[PDB]
Amino acid sequence: AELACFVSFSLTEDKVVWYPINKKAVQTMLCAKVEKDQRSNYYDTILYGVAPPPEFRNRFKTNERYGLDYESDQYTELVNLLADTLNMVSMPTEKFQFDIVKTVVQVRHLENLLCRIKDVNDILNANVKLRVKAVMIACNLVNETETTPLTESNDIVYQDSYFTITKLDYSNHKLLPLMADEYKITINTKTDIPDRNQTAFAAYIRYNFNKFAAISHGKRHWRLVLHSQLMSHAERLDRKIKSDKYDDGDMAFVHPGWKTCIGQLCGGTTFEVAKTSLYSIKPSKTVRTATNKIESDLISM
Amino acid sequence: AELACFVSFSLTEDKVVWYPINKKAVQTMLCAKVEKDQRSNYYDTILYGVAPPPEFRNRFKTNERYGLDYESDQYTELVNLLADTLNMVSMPTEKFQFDIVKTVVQVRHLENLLCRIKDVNDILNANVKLRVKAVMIACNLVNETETTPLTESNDIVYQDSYFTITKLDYSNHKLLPLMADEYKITINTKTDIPDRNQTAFAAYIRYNFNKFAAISHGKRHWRLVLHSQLMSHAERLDRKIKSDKYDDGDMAFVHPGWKTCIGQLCGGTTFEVAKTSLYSIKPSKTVRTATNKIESDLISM
Amino acid sequence: AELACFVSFSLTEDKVVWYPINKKAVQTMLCAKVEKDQRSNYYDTILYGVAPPPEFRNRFKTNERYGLDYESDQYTELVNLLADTLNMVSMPTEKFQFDIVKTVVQVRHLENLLCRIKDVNDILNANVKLRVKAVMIACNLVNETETTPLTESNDIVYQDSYFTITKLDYSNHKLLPLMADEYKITINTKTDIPDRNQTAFAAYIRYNFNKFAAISHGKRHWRLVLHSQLMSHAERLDRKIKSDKYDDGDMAFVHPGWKTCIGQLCGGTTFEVAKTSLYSIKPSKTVRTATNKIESDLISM
Amino acid sequence: AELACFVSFSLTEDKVVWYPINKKAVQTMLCAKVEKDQRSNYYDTILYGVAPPPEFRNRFKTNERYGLDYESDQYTELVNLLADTLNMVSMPTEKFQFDIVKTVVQVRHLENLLCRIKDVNDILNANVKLRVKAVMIACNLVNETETTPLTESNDIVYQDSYFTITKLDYSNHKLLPLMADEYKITINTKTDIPDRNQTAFAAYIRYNFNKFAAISHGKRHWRLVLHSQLMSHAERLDRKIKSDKYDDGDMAFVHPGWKTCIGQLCGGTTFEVAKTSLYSIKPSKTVRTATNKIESDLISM
Amino acid sequence: AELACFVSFSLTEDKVVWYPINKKAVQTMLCAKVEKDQRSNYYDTILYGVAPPPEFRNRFKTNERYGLDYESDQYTELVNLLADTLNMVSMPTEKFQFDIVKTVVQVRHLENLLCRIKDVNDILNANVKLRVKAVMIACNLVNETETTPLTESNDIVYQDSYFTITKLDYSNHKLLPLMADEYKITINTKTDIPDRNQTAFAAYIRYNFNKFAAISHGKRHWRLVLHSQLMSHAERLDRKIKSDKYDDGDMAFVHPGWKTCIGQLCGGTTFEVAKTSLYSIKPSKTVRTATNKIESDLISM
Amino acid sequence: AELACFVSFSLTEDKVVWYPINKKAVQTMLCAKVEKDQRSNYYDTILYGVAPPPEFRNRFKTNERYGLDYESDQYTELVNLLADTLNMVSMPTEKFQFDIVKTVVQVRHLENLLCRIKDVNDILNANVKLRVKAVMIACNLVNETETTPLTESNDIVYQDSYFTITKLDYSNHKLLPLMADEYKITINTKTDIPDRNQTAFAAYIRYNFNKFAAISHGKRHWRLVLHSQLMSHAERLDRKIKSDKYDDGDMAFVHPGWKTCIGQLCGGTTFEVAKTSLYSIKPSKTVRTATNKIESDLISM
Repeated sequence: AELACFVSFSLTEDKVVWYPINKKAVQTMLCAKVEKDQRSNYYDTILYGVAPPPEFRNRFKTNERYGLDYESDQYTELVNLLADTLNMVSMPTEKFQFDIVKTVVQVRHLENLLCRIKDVNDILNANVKLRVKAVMIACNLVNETETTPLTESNDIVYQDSYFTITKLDYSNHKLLPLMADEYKITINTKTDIPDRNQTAFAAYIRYNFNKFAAISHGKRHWRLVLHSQLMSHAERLDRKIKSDKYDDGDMAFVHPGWKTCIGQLCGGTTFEVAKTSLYSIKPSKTVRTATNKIESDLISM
Repeated sequence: AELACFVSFSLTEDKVVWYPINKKAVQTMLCAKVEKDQRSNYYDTILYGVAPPPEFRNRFKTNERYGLDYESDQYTELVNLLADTLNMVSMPTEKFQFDIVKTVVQVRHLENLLCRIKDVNDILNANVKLRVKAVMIACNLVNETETTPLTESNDIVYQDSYFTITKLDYSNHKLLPLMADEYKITINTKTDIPDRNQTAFAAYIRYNFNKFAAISHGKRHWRLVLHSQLMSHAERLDRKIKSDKYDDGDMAFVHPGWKTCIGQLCGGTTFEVAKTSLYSIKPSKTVRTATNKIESDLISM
Repeated sequence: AELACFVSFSLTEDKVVWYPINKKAVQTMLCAKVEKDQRSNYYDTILYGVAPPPEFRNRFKTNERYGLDYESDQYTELVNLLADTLNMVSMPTEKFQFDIVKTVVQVRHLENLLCRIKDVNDILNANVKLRVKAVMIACNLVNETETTPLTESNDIVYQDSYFTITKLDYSNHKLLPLMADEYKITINTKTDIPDRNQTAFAAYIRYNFNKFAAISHGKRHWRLVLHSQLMSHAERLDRKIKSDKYDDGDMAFVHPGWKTCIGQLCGGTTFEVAKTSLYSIKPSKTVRTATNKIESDLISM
Repeated sequence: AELACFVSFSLTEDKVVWYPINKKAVQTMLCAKVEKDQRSNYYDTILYGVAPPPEFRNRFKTNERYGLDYESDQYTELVNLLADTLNMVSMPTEKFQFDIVKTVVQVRHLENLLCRIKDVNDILNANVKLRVKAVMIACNLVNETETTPLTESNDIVYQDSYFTITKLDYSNHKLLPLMADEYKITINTKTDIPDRNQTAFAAYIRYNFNKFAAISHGKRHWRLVLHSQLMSHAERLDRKIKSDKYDDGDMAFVHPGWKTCIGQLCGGTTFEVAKTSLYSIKPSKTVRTATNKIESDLISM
Repeated sequence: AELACFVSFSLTEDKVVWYPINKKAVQTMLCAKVEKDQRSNYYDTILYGVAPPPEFRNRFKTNERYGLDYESDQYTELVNLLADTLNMVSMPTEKFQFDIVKTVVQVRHLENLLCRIKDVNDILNANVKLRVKAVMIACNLVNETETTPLTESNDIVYQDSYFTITKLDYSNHKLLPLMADEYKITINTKTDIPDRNQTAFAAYIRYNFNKFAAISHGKRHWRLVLHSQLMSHAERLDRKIKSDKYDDGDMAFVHPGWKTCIGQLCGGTTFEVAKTSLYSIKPSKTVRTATNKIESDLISM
Repeated sequence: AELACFVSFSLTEDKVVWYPINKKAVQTMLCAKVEKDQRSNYYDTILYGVAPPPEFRNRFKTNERYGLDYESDQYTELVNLLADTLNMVSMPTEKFQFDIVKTVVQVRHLENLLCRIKDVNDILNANVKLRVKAVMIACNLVNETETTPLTESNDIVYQDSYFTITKLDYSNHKLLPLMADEYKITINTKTDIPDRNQTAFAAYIRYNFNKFAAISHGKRHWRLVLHSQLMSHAERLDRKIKSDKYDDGDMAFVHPGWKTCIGQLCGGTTFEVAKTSLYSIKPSKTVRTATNKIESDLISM
């Protein structure tokens, strides 16, 4: 969804002031009758304040469409987290550009952050500055590495000196519910990670998550997805690339088929030709031996 | 626990008559003062009927002892299932042997049968003959092979035309809670299983249960156990091979290490020497190739 | 209360027929205006059946009087238990004596039998013959000895082969709540009890119920009472010895002081003179030695 | 458990600042992969702050082990009570020594203090200074007499001018649950207690708690334990003494067997030789007569 | 309401068969479009059976009309009581008169009978013959005198050997709620009532219901009404005396004013002239003296 | 109960400071062992602060005695209301006298005040000064007229220019529960009340509360009690008077028997001679005519 689906703004003062948008205004908007040449503008509900411009009605859920469950208590949380965060970022009006509210944000990412921000023990619960960093990242408003302290989810399922694996369960998200077994791999810091540890981690990943492939969409973090899903994620990373008119990190645990397939795409190869490599490359034997090692060590010891 | 921890009997009739043992009875005999010369006899509680021989109090849970949670509503259930069942078998008084009462029963297995039985959708809900057979097997009172219709669990996680995988989750049992992470493979029919299917299944579990090894305690059914447990089950089967004073079914999917290690024990080799082939033997390549193929076909389809 | 506070009767049939008395009936006769010449007759409520003779209203609880909480769901229970029971006895009309209706009943004892009876694990739940006997005893309509199968309470706190100790807790009764801290000792069989066991038990209660004294109101069952109550029970038994116009069972465990004090009263000595031997007589040394031995064996075993 | 299982610290400022440790950090720690030469150090969860060093993982409960129910709301209470208390004690960094966090504290003691501290009527609920004294005592961080105002439990079951008996019920403790009938005897103040009162108290104790023995582990307070437990407590006071490479108070109520047994231990005697005295010494006749006095006075009066 | 608002009938059998009318039926005929020529016929709902003649819709409650709350669970009750009842009367088809269906029923009276009937302690709970009589009286289908066993209410507030006072509380009815503060006096038997008792009772109600006046609508039962209502009931009885195109029972306790006022109306005097003797006539002095005596005896006893 | 049962005090500062007493301290006190010559002193619980002196244990409820339900949340309310109120009254230490805590207060009165003080709409809910006046009156600590603004209860059931009738229902008091139909008559102010209004009120009272007698215990307020209770209240006003080693107000509505009876008592007459007048005096005919007037006016109008 576009940032405009969650917040509206004012340029009266010297610093752009943002405001939350409530479930009633969105409701009134969706039913109201608006002239076409006026659908790009935030709609005034009169009784409930400003609402997203009609142009984006397609992002909200109806009795027939799939979209943001704007009626969810979660929507109110997200809407406030955003307004707060943006006002705090305090951007100068003189440089404000309307097309910013058209920035597409990562709604499921943000929702998980709420759970982290709301969690008493989670560092983000008290680190106002980190929270702002996590949120700007999630809003695709800034280019920064999603290192562990900032990762969207905190359900930790693995952690060593260098990496951290979090479970991304959307099943219960009350905003954009979704079923998909997914895990996220983030680096604890930007320190160089010796092949020693990379290899080990790669062997761990292959044993404990053998049905998943660790891939990267370019940034400095990786997702674990079911083999039955590479094909799709690949397609998606195809349209994206065909819209830039890429740094996996060389990490030893990155799925070889993906690594090669994407390689080809970034070089002009058509998807219908490169999709083949996803299942065509065999894992390195350095990792397969490292994998069998973990197994027999568990059996024998 | 011994069958005598759940049922008492009468021999006045033509066939043996079994009776349920209640929690008050048990509570009473655990506090009663019984002379040594009587510890092995069923105990008369006077107010609550017959309790189990004091010789078995070890078996029950105490404020500081792990045992049957006979205070549980699940104990009443099992207790009645056993009586009802035994009564049907209608074993002849004349041929009755008090020793039967000392038969160690598979408590957690029975606890699962209880769930299958109270399940209206399960065949054991209405089919009595099968119910009696499933329970007798669970009680170690019959040699019959545990085919699929008689397995201890409903939780079907996989089923092709020959095999069925069911989840053994003891973590939530009210009688004897347990954490072990296991599944059970049972054939649907005592019919000869084609090699093509044996191998397909072998490949199926390699990819879907890579952390496990399918073993056999000698019968024609299998348990998927964690590699970090393979030893234990190996030792148990050994101590069992000790008291002498094994039909692997020779199924393609049985863990190779186990296959031979248990072969070495049956020939006379000491555990100290055979425990090695458990983690030192590799699966066939026909199987590896078959499992990589699953991953591949799963990546593109 | 008199049996007539719970049941009315009919003599039209061959055997006497008893009927339950309900709370509305009672409520009605307590407010009705009855001429003196009628106070001793069962009262016809017209709308709610037959209420108890107004001559007994004392017996019921009022906004400012302690009595049977006939408004209780427990009154209905007892009322029906008594009717059902009496009906079974099938006493012959011709030999019926209205006086039976004036028999003082052991209300708290019956209240406990109710608990034993609704207990599915208790023998009185299904065994009717025993139930009738237990209730008749509780109603003072039979001479029978209160053996263990017939005691008023389930709460078994101790049981060796000859005796059984049950807890008498009136504190939670709905009919006639009471705080007295008592237990009851009953023999399991009218068989001769060896001296070795008598003494063992004597030592057993000295260490396990040191604050109590096992007494007897003459029958073959005993009540463990607080030393700070020994007098009271001593006086009661005295006032009872007055209305003349006692089988201690001579059990080794009966409180010595009581043993003789009650001996002195039966010979003719005035309470003023015998009430002394209650706290002035020591237990045997065979018993003291036996009780110190319990403590000792308990310290090291 | 070692203090490190509940709090972490910082030496940045001039006074050591302590911080609570939450159930998530402990959780992440228990699963995380840590290099051996790093298990002595507090572990950084990144998302949940600092956790106890892996070296002490053995103190936390798992799905298979018995330990601190760190997931309990009680753990959060204890963790905060500790941090607060320690920061308040305000210790100078210049003198800080790491090995302090290795101090083993009395977890059940502390838990009872929470109930006292949380109790509106309990003086500790408002006496910040006493609370700090109770807590330092419980943490084995200071040597001070556990006089009544500071005793771990406030369930008072006896009290006269000089002594106070509190019930220690662990049955419901949500941290380290435990079944054990125990009572504690603490002096109201350090005043000398005339033999007159000691004798009396000794007689009271022997009557109202005859199944218990009043013992002391050296300090100036006493525990009441079941005779069936002396043997154990003795063993424990043996290892302790055999680790000092003792002032009961001479109190008249101290169990003679214990007094003598411990005497011997402090003199080199082996436990297997001294354990004998626990059940070998008879109570003084001054106390046995004082005891029989209470009894007959209750009967007669 | 007319009997036809609760039951429909069939004449195919030997005796008339009655059927219950349900709320959906009613809901349906209230919304259905019926031609004038049909309003007086039972309405066929097709989906929910037979509804009442539309000629009576006035009688039911609407979002803005006071009527039978047929949506109530109490309507189902009454509806079935009436059918069951009528069926027992087994009135002969040949002699059936559709007019019976137009009989105005005593809805609030029946609502009370329902309570008496579902009361297990009430005689109408099991005694069917009496039940049928009580209901027929309530339905104005029989001349029988409303003696005590048949009164509409259980709530017994007084009862001597001849009379019974029951509380008529409509305030909580689900059918036709009402506030009127009334009680009902009914004789327990049609036997001659001695003057001594008549007068005692007269004095009894003067002191216990001084705000009321016991009146009679002609039958042999009485209603205690508020003096501030005496007129109303006086007018009603008058309008009744109009449609001509009264057995006071001559009971000593009947309100004198009423006694004569109703006498004057039966002779031919206009209400305008008789309504006076209602508040202008004094009670006997034998009664005043008798009532002061109650107060007195009540002050000292 | 004596004020000491609710609050303790300190004379350290210049103004007496009072403190509440909690249910735990009272509990500890009731069980603690205190020397006789020390029962007049407030008892120190050490763990729960100061408690009432043992001398007054008889005022607290046990498992066998009737008294202050000190365990009730109401006790905590009363205890605080008192402490606050007394500290606010701020009495000088120099004039403090111990025997003040021995002042017997009106517990039920105070409890009703709590309900008034806790009531949002009740003026006392915000009028700190009135509350203090109501409370001092209730505590028998000051001599002031209980005019309406201060009357213990606010359940108003009648009110005209001069008087106010409140219902005193103790049935639900959670401190000293009590069943007794009682009403209170208080004057709205000290203005003289013309015979005109007195007469009227007297006639109203006799009609709407005919079973009650309006009496006075001397002060300037009156209670309405059942005739069946005059006798008692009289006895009580007898002992009181026989302990003074009286101004009803001449109010027309005061019960004549009471007026005369008390008259005699204040003149030496023995109670056993004066109790006679309670039922011997007839009401004035001025009030009986005024009474019949209200009745026929209600009938006629």
